[PDB]
Amino acid sequence: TVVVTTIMESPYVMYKKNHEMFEGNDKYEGYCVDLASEIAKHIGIKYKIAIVPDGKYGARDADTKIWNGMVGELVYGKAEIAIAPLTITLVREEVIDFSKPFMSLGISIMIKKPQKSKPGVFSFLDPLAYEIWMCIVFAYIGVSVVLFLVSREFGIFNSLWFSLGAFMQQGCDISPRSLSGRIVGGVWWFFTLIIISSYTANLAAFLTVERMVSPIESAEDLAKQTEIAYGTLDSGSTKEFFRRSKIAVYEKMWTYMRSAEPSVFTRTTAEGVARVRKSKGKFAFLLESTMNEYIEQRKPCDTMKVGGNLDSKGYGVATPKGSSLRTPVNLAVLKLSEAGVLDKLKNKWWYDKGECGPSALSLSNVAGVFYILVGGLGLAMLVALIEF
Amino acid sequence: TVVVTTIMESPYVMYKKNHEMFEGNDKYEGYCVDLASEIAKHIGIKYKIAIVPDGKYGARDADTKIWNGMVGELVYGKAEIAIAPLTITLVREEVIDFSKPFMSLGISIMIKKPQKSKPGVFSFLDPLAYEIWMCIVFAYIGVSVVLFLVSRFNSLWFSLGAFMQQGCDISPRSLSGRIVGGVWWFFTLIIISSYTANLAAFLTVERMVSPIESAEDLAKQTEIAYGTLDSGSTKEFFRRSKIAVYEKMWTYMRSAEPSVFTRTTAEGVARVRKSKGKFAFLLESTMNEYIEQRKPCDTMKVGGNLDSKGYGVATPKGSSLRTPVNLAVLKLSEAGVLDKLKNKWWYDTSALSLSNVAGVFYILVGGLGLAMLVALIEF
Amino acid sequence: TVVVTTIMESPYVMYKKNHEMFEGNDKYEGYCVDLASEIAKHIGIKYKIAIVPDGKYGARDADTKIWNGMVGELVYGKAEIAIAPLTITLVREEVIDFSKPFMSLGISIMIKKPQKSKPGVFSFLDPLAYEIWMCIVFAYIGVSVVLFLVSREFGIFNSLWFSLGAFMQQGCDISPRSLSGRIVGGVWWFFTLIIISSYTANLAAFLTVERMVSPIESAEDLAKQTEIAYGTLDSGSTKEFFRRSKIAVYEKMWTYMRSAEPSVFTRTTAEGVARVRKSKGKFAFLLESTMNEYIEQRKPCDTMKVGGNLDSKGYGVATPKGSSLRTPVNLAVLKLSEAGVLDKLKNKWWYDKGECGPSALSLSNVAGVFYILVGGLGLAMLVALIEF
Amino acid sequence: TVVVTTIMESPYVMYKKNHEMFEGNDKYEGYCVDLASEIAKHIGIKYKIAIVPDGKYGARDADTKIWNGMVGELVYGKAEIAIAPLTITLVREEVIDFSKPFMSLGISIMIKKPQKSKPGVFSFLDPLAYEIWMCIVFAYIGVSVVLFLVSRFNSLWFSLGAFMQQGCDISPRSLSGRIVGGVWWFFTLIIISSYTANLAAFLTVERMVSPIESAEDLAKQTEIAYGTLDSGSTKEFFRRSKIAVYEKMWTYMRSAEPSVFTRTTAEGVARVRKSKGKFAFLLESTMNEYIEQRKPCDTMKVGGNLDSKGYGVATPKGSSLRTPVNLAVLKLSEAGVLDKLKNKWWYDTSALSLSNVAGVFYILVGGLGLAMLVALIEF
Ligand SMILES: NS(=O)(=O)c1cccc2c1c([N+](=O)[O-])cc1[nH]c(=O)c(=O)[nH]c12
Ligand SMILES: NS(=O)(=O)c1cccc2c1c([N+](=O)[O-])cc1[nH]c(=O)c(=O)[nH]c12
Ligand SMILES: NS(=O)(=O)c1cccc2c1c([N+](=O)[O-])cc1[nH]c(=O)c(=O)[nH]c12
Ligand SMILES: NS(=O)(=O)c1cccc2c1c([N+](=O)[O-])cc1[nH]c(=O)c(=O)[nH]c12
Repeated sequence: TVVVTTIMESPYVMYKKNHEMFEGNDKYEGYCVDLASEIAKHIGIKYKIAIVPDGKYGARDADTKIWNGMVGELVYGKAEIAIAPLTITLVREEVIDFSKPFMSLGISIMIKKPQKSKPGVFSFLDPLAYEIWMCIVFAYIGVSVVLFLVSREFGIFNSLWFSLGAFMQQGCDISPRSLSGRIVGGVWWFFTLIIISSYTANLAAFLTVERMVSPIESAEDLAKQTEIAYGTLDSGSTKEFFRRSKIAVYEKMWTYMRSAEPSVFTRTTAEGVARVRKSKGKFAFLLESTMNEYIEQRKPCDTMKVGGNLDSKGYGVATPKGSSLRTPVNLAVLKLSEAGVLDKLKNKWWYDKGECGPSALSLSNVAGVFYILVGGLGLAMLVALIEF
Repeated sequence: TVVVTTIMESPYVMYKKNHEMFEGNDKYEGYCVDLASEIAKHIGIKYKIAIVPDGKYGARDADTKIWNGMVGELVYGKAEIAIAPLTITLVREEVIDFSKPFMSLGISIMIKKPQKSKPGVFSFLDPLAYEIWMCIVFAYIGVSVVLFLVSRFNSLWFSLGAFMQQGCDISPRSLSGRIVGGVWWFFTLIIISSYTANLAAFLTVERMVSPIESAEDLAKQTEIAYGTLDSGSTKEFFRRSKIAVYEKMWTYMRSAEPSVFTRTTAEGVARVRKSKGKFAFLLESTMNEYIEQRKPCDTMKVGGNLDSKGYGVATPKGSSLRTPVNLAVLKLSEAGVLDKLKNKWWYDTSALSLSNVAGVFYILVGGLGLAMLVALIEF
Repeated sequence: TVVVTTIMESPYVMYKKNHEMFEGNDKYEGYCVDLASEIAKHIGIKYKIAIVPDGKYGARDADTKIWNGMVGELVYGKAEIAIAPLTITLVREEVIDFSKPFMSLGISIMIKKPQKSKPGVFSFLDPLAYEIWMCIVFAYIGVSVVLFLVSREFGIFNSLWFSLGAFMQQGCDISPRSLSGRIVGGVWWFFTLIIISSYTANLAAFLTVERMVSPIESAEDLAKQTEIAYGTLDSGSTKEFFRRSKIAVYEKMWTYMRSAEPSVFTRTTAEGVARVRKSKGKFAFLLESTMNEYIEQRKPCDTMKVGGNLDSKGYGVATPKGSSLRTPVNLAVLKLSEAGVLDKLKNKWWYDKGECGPSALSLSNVAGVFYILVGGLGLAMLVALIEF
Repeated sequence: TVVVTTIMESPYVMYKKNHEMFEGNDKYEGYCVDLASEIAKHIGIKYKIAIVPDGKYGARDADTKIWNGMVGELVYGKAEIAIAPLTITLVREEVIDFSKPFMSLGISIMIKKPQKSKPGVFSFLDPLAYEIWMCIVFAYIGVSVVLFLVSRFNSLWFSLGAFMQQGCDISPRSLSGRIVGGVWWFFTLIIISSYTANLAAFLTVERMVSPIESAEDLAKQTEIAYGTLDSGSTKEFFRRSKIAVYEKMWTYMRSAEPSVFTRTTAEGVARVRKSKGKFAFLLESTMNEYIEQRKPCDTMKVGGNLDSKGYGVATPKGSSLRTPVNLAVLKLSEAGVLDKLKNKWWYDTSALSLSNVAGVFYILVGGLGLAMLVALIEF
C-alpha cells in the first residue's frame, strides 16, 4: 500500500467534523483528499493516507542539512508519494520529482471589504460645520428682530416669516417698504446667497473626492501610497520575493516594510488575517493566492481579493527521484486538468462549500431631512389643535 | 551546433526591422529569442535558431499518424529544443518531454474598450437614486395634505412651486400653517443642493464601466455575441466542458448564426473592433494582452482566466539536456527573468449635448400637450 | 602668444554686430570670451583667440580614430588651451586635461509657455452645447403660447413675461389660477430647475478639471503621459543618456521615443526649438540645461524650463596632457567660482543681455453676459422712445 | 591595504544597525561606502575605511598653519583617499588634488511644508476676481438708472432682489421696462452659477502654495526671517558677494536680532520647524533633500541653487592613483551609477469652518448695526 504524506492545511486537508467515528483513509477530507483519490483511481495504487509527523512543508536544516517534513519523508524513503500544496522550488525538486502544476498560485493582496454603508441620519450637515449652524440660527433671530425695531405690518410674527423665507430662497410675502428696513433685507440676502452657494459648492467637494478614491488594484497602487500598512509573514517566501527582487515596484515595497513600525511581518498567517479584519481598512496582508481566496470565502466574509498575481508560482505532486510512479502520476495530473476535474474540485472546496455563496445618493444620506420634516409637520398639527 | 526551432508567432518571435543586413540568430527578435539566450548562457551551449516550415504547432494527423509542425520536427530528429509558446497537453507529452511552465496563460474575454455610453432618455435622474424620487413624490403628497388639514382649523400648487426653487403664490399667516411651510422650504433646499452637487461629480469624473466583467455575466447577456476560434484549443475546451457556465455557452454558440467562430486570429481581432463592441472574442491570455498593448490600442480584457494552461519548452524523449534546461527555467523564474522579459516585450471635460438631458424635453412636450386636453375636457 | 581654441556657439562665443570694423581678439564677444580674458589676467598669458576650423566639439573618427575639433587641436599640439562649453567626458579627458567645472549643466525639459489667455467672449455657453440653447428658446416660445391658449389676464404680452421670469428663477408677477394653466407652469418649473442645476453642475466640472491639470515638472511626469511628444537630437549625448540607462523612468522614455512617429530625434537643435514653439504645447524638446535657459531668455520668449536636472554633468577648460599651465588654470577657475565671477558672467550673458528682462474668473471669461447686457439695455431705450 | 578616510555625515556614512556584530569595512553604511566600492572594484584595490578623529572637514589654523580634519590627514600621510563629501575650494586645492565632481550641490532655501493657510476675513470673494465685483456694482447702478429713466416715459430695490436669487417686489408691464428686467434676471443667473461652480473647484482641489518661491522673493519679504550658519561656507559666500540680491541679504542679517545664525545644523533643522514656517534656513542642496525625505518629513525646498559648488574625492599631491580614480569617477557618471546611488540613498475633503466665511458675518453684523443708525437719523 503506497504511503501518502499530506499536510493538515485547510481546505487541502482537514479532519471531518465527527472524525472520531471514522477510521482509515475515510477519516480525512479535503481538496488534496480528492486529488489523491482521483489519481489512485486512474493509476490503481492502494494509498494509505499518512500525516506529516512534524507539520513543516520542507526546508533543509541550516545546521545539519537534514531534510524535514514531507520533503524529508520522500528522500528518506518513508513515503512513496506526496499529495499536498507543495510549491515547485529548486531546493525541493533537487531531491524529489514534482508533477506538472495542479494549481497555479501566486501572490495577492488581502484587504477588508468596502462595507461603506454607515451614512449617519444627519449627513446633510457634513459640508457646513455645526458651529456655522449655531451661528445661522442666532443671526436669523438677530436679523429678524432688527427688521422689526427699525419698522416700529412687519410685526414680530411676520418678520420671522420673511427672514426664514428669504434664507430658503422661496419667499415673497411682503417686501420691506422703508429705506431703513431695506438695508436689513439686502445684507440678509447677501448673507443668504453666500451660505447657499457655499453649502452647494462644499457638498460637491465631498462627493467628488469620495467618487475619485479607488481601492488598490495592483502592486504599484499599494506602494505609491503609504496610508495602508502592508505586511507579510516573517518566515516563508511571502517576503523573500522582495529581498532579492529587481523590479522597481517590488524594491520600494521591501524598503517600506523593513522600516515601517510596528513589525509588519506578522508572527503567523492567522495573525495577518485577523489584523486586516480588525483594522478598518488600514492593513493589507500579503499571502498566497490560493489561501487568499479561501479566507474570503468563509465567515465572517469580510476580507477580499484585489488585483492579480504579482509573481507566478505553481504547486504539484511530489515523488522521490527515481520513483516507480513518475510518468503515471504526471500524465494523470494532465488528464485531470484537461477534463476540468481540477476546476470542479477547486470550485467545490472553495465556493460550493463556502459559507458565503456569492454611484448615487440614498435615502439614508439625506435621512435627517425627511425626519425633521415628518416631525415638523407633526409639531404643526399640535399647534393647529392647541389654537383651535 | 544546436538547431533550435520556434514559431513566428508575435511577440514571441519577429524579424528585426533590418533583417536583410543581420545574419544568423540575430535576424530574429522576440520573447523566445531572449528566453533562448538566458537558457544557453546558463547551460553554456551553442544554439542556432530555425523556423518550422509549415508553421503548425503540432497535431497528429490520424490518417497518417505523423506528427506535424514543431512537435513533429522534435520527434523525428530534425529539431532539437523547441523554445516556443507550445502549450502543454496530454497527447504532446506522450511523444515529447516538456519543461516546467515558463509562463502561465488561460482563456480570456476580448472586448473593445468601453466608449462613451449613449445617454439614456431619463438620464437627468441619475444624481438621486430612483428610490428617493418616489419618496419625494410621497413627501409632496404628505405636506400638501397637512397644509389643507391644518388650514381647516391651492395647497398642492404652493408645495410644487416651493420645491422647484420658484416664487411663492401666497404666504401663510398662522403659526399652525407657517411651520408646515418653513420645513418644506428647508427640505427642498437640501435636495436641490444634493442634486446639483452630485450631478457635478457624475460629469467631472468619468468611469466608462464595461458591460461584461466576468465569464458568468457574458453567458447570460445575449446582446453581446461571443465567438471563439473554429479550430483552436478553446473550441475543444468548451465541447468537453460540463461546468454550467461553459455548458450554456456551448448551447448558445451551437445555434449562433451568423457563425461566430472566426477562421483565424486576425479575423477575430478585426471583427471585434468593427462591431463597435457588440462582439466578444475568447482567446488566450497572452495574445490578448499583446493586442491590448498593440496599436491602435482599442481592445480590452475582462474576467478571470476560465481555464489554466501552460506554455513550456519541449525536448525529445531522453534528451541529454532535459534536466539542465528544466533547472535553468526554474532559476530564471525565481530570479525574475521570466517576468522582466514578459513585462518588457508586452507592456513596454465635454459640453453636454441634447441626448444627456433629452428626457426633460419629452416631459415638457408631453406636459404642454396633456395640458391642452384638460382645456378641451373642461370646455 | 598662447593659441586659444573656442567654438562659435552662442552665447559662449558670437561675432559682434559690427564685427567687420574690429580685428584681433576684440572682434569676438561672448561668455567664453570673458572667461578666457579673466583667466589670462590672473595667470598672465597672451591669448590669441582662434576658431575651430571645422565646428565639432570633439569625437574620434570611428574609422580612423583621428581626433577632430578643438579636442583634436589640443592633442596635435596646435592649441595650448581650450576655453569652450566642452563637457568633461572619459574619451576627451583620456587625451586632454580638464579644469574643475565652471558651469554644472544637465538635462532639462523645454516646453512652450502657458499662454492660456484666450477666453472667448461667449465663454458662458461652453457647459451647455449651443444645440440646447436652440432648444430652450423654442421650448420657451412653445411653452408661453400654450399657457395663453389654455387660459383664453394671461395674454400674449404677459405670458412671455411669466415664462421668461420663471426660467431665470426671479419671477413672481401673477400666478396661473387655473388648473389647466398650472399644469403648464409645473412642468416649465421642473424644466427650469434641471437646466439651471445642469448648467451649474457642468460648469463646475469644466473649472475643476482645468484647475487639476498641471504642467510637467519632473521626468516621471513626462513619461507617465503620452499626450505630449518628447524628442531629442539624433547625435549628441542628449539621447545616449537613455540608450544605456538603468532607471525605470528613463528606460520607459527611450522606448516611447524609439517607437513614436514621426522621428522625435530632430535633425538639429534648431529644429527642436522651432518644433516646440510651433506645436501649441504638444512637443517637449530635451536639451542641455545651459542652452535651455538661453533660449527661454530670448525672443519671441515662448519656450520655458520645467523641473530640474535629470542627470549631472559639467563643463570646463581643456588643456593637453602635460601642459605648462594645468595648475594655474585650475586654481584660477576655482578662484572665480568662489568670488562669484562665474555667476556674474552667467547673469550678464543670460539675463542682463536677455531681451526679456523677467486662480479666479476674469471679466473676459464672462464677457458675453456683460455685452448682451449693455446691448439689451440699449434695445430697451430705443423701444421706450419708439413707443413715446 | 589602503586606509580610506571619510566623515560620519549622514547619509554619506552611517553605522549599520547591527554594527556591534559586523567587523571591518562592513560596519559602515552610506553613499560614500557604496561609492568607495564602485571605485575599488574598478581599480581593483584593497581599501580599508577609517574615520577622521576630530570630525573636521578641513580648515587651516592660521595660528599654526597645520591642516586639520580630513584635509590634514591627507597632506600628512596619515590617510590615503578621502572618499567624502568634501567640497572643492581654492585653499584645499593648493595642498590636495581633487577629482571631477561626483555630485554637484548648491546653497538652497529650507522652509516648512506649507500648512493650511489661515482663511482671510473676506475669503468669500475668491471665486470672482475682485475686478468683477467692482463691475457688478457698476452694472447694478447701470440697470437701476435705466429702469427709472425708462419708466419715466424702488428701482434699486428691484435690482438688488433680482441679483441675489430672491423674490420680485413688483412686475413691470411695459415692453420698454420688461426688457430691462429680463436681461438682468439672466445676467445674475450666469453670475450665481459662475460663483457657485468656481467656489467648488477652490474647495475640491487644494494647492497650498508656498510663500517663498525663489531667492529674490525671500530677500524682499521681511516677515519670513532667513538664517544661515555661524561658521559654514554659506556665511562666507554672502560676505564676499556683490550680487544685489545677496547684498540685501547681508544687510538684513547683519542687523537681524535675535541672532539668526544657528550654531550647528541640528539647531537650524529644529528651529525651522518649531517656528511654524516663519524661519528659513540657507544650507546645501544635499542635506536639504535628505531632511525633506527624512522623518517626520515636514520640511521642503524652494528656489534654484544660489551658487554652484561641487563635492569631490581628494588625493595627496602626486598620488599614483590620481588618474585611475578620476577616470573611474567619470565612468560611473556616464553609466548612471552616481545617480542610482544618490536616488536610492536619498529618496528611497474638509468641512468649512467659520473662518472661511467669517467675512459675511462681519458684513451682516455691520449692516444690521448701520441700519439702526438710519432709523435714529430719520426719527
Ligand atoms: N497556507 S498559507 O498560509 O497560504 C502558506 C503560508 C506560508 C507558506 C506556505 C503556505 C502554503 N499554503 O498556502 O498552504 C503552502 C506552502 N507550500 C510550500 O511548499 C512552502 O514552502 N510554503 C507554503
Ligand atoms: N495567438 S492566439 O491567437 O492566442 C492562438 C490561437 C489559437 C491557437 C493557439 C494560439 C497560440 N498563441 O496565442 O500563442 C498558441 C498556440 N499554441 C499551440 O500549441 C496550439 O495548438 N495553439 C495555439
Ligand atoms: N548648444 S546645444 O545645442 O545645447 C549642444 C547640442 C549638442 C551637443 C552639444 C551642445 C553643447 N552646447 O550646449 O553648446 C555643448 C556640447 N559640448 C560637448 O562637449 C559635446 O560633445 N556636445 C555639445
Ligand atoms: N550637512 S550640511 O549641514 O549641509 C553642512 C553644513 C555646514 C558645512 C558643511 C556641510 C556639509 N554637508 O552638507 O555635507 C559638507 C561640508 N563640507 C565641507 O568641506 C565643509 O567645509 N563644510 C560642510
